[PDB]
Amino acid sequence: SGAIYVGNYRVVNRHLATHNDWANLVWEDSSRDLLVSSTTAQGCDTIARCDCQTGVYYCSSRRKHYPVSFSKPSLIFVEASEYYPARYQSHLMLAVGHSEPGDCGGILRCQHGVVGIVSTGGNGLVGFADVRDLLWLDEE
Ligand SMILES: CNC(=O)c1cnc(C)s1
Ligand SMILES: [Zn+2]
Repeated sequence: SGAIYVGNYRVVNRHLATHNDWANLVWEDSSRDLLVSSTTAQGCDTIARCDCQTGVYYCSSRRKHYPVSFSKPSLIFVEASEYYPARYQSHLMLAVGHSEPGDCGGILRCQHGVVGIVSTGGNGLVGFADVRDLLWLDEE
């Protein structure tokens, strides 16, 4: 589990979105495994705007932050997990690292701020849904 809290927005894995998230929907994309909802209090995270390929991600299934190199966002075939089938997912970044289903929501961060959240994994590759293209998260 986990979210990004940027201004009055809440960024979560679409598959982990709550009823309240869907009842306060700003934007959602199944292909990206992303859903954004409204908040009342302002959030403490800042979004990276950058093409960084190095950063650090939180891995709840290890209680550890790991430094990783990661691929630029792209359309990758993801095998089946507990929450999705063997399908394709867009705006995905992969690193070599440990990931389990409950690690989804863990932040990936670079020197510029939050890059993305754990979304996919399999055979020692953790996948992150990118948010750095969501400029609209910075305004209104
Ligand atoms: C977010 N990571 C995962 O849910 C997975 C890692 N390995 C799998 C077979 S599913
Ligand atoms: Zn960066």
